[PDB]
Amino acid sequence: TNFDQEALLYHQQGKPGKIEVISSKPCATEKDLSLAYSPGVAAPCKAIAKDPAKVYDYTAKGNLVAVISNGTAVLGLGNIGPAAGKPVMEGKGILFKQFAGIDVFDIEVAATDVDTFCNAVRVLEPTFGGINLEDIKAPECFEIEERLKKEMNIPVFHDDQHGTAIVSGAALLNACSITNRKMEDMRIVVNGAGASANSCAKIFIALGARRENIIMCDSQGVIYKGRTAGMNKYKEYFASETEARTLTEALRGADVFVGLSVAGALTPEMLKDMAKDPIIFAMANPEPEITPDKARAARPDAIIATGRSDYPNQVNNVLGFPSIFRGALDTRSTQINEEMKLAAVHALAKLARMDVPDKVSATYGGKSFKFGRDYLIPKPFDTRVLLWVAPEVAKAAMKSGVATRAIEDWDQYRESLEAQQGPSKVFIRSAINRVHQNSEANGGELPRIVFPEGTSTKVLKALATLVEERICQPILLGYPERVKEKIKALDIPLLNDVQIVHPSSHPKYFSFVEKLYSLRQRKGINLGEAERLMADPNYFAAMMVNMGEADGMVSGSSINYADAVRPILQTIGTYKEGIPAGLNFVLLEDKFLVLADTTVNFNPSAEQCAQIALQAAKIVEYFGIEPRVAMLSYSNFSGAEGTPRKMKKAAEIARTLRPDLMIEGDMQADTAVNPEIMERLFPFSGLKGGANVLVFPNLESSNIAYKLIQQIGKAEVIGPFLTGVRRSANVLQRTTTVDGIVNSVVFTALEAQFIKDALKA
Ligand SMILES: NC(=O)c1ccc[n+]([C@@H]2O[C@H](COP(=O)([O-])OP(=O)(O)OC[C@H]3O[C@@H](n4cnc5c(N)ncnc54)[C@H](OP(=O)(O)O)[C@@H]3O)[C@@H](O)[C@H]2O)c1
Repeated sequence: TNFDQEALLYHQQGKPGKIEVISSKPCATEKDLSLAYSPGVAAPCKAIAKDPAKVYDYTAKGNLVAVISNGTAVLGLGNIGPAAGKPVMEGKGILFKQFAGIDVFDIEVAATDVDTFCNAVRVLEPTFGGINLEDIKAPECFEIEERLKKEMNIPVFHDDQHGTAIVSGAALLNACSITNRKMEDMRIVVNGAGASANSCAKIFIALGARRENIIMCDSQGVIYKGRTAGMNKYKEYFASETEARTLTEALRGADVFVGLSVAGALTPEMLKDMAKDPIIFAMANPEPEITPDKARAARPDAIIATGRSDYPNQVNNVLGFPSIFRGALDTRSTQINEEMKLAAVHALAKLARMDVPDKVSATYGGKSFKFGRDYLIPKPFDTRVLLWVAPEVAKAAMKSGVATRAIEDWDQYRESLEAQQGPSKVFIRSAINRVHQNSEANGGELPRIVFPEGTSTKVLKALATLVEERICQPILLGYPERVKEKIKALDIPLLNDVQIVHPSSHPKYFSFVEKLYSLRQRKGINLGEAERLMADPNYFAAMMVNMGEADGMVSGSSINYADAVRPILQTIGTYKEGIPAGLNFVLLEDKFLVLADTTVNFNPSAEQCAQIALQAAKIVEYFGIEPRVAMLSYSNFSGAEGTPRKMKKAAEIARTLRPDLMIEGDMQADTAVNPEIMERLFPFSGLKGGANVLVFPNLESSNIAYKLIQQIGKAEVIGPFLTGVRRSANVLQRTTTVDGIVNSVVFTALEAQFIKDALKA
């Protein structure tokens, strides 16, 4: 088919291969090269000589894992040599980085001999922090893995050996917990004994099971002690003394069936002879041992957990090894013992026993997952796997004593793992922590945020994420029966105690109408119009925030920006001199930039531009950053008629209002953001160090710039966030994702807290 040709093109387009080695530190200036190389490179080397433990602090040893192979068990191809298995190694390293943020040096060793292979790997100690054996044929894999573990003083893990056992072991706990099948009376049969099967039997035994109920099969029927030594000695370790010697006979009364063999190894005769709840594992990749559709045609009580991406409960190795190595490497452990492997088994099992956010669903075609029978293990592309399995593996290293580094703060450890998702995740987590610390000084009082669109799916999905973070107390607006129907349909268990208010049925509804009428009676609104407006949730939510029934509101997900801002501007107002304005955060690796005004004012005047700068400067001061404001123009300090004169005057007005801030203009965009340009060309400017607040002359420039930065610049931009309003209120867009709604609610909660304490003082 075209898939194989497309794969060849994927490995040949542009740069051949799939990996690239780049520098993580500045290496452009001569000073940069002198720091990275001689004579600056000698200083880190001296420290490692005195203290060998510093090799984990000055080099990339703490994040480097070697995927070493000899190419004798490359997938289903078999023994194709080490060079032919190179693309598999490169793909394995990609999975390591994409799911655990681990740098990988893939190694192919042209030595099929066990003794030669072990000596070559053993001398590679001072390079890598861990070794990942992969695609090594039996029985050579067992002997290589054992000696390497004893000799090498760094974690050694054969993914083909233990990786599948951990994922299947986690599924077994989830499968039995929904069938009342206590492991003490739990019969296990593994068909196709080999590299993975031996570890699977050992893993199950460590999971409260006994070898007496475990029987292993082979191509020559069912093996047992009566067989004349079978093959090798590894499979003889778990061999039982059961008289049965046929897969048909041995599967009678078998609680589970682990199909780690070739395709077409199941018959309906033993499919209807296992138990009241049989658990089967169709692990063969080229073709499943038993198709789930065929199994469903048989006894429906058969729990099926295959190993293919086209069916539920896929057993994927990518769930086990990235998080396990991340936990071992972060704790600087010296081994990957059974204690840590069991921790990953438990962590994966508990993770499936949890709610599935829309991020997992949207990744897999927008499906639904619950802890039932079609979802027994976390999905391979689930982001939370690293956030849950890795800390569990890290803890097991501490309790087993292998770990040589201490993780005292565990909340910081998860947010360090979460920080791998980008600067936007870091920025929002910092804002979430600020909300928590603001609430902690307020006595644990979370802000109340009302949503006029409780029927909206994106708002409801975002609220599922927001309640777990303890950011706010959400209030939904609408018919309680109509929104609870959608809450149940979308299956959020956390959104069950959430308060739902119908505007017309509220006890304070008629008091709200009188307040709206008194505010708008000489602005074209009569009593009949006020009653009709107050029935609209957007107007009702604005009056709850204005009166005090809520601290903030988030709307605009189902209407245009202009139609959603209007109730906020009419019910709530602006402050003494405030002006409504949209605000965007441009999140860079080192700093962040504030852009205003991006959504409201078409052509602000000099007085309005100065007010916009002051509002944006206060938002920057929320985070403890010193605001440095630049009025943007197409010219550099000219004051010519039009925009340059307006922006020059805007800076003068703003400096008068807040004389303790760095406000300057008019400049160009590159002059504002580059400190080197400012010092070289305009040393007279009062703005030093670069601007972090950017004020635009009109809406065309501000809107186009932040949308071009988001698209072309590939920088993280979050917003827009409404500013200049008397109370906390934010307006979404129809195109906002649930992640953008989460950021908007976090900003609304942050602004509500600041408005609350400012009003308190
Ligand atoms: N996705 C996963 O998590 C995962 C993990 C492991 C394996 N698998 C799949 O499961 C299969 C087996 O694993 P493997 O790669 O280790 O296999 P393998 O050893 O390469 O070959 C299967 C072995 O099982 C035995 N066997 C062959 N046909 C059999 C049959 N009809 N009934 C019973 N035993 C039979 C043979 O043992 P003798 O050599 O003693 O005759 C053979 O060596 C492969 O298809 C593999 O891709 C999937």
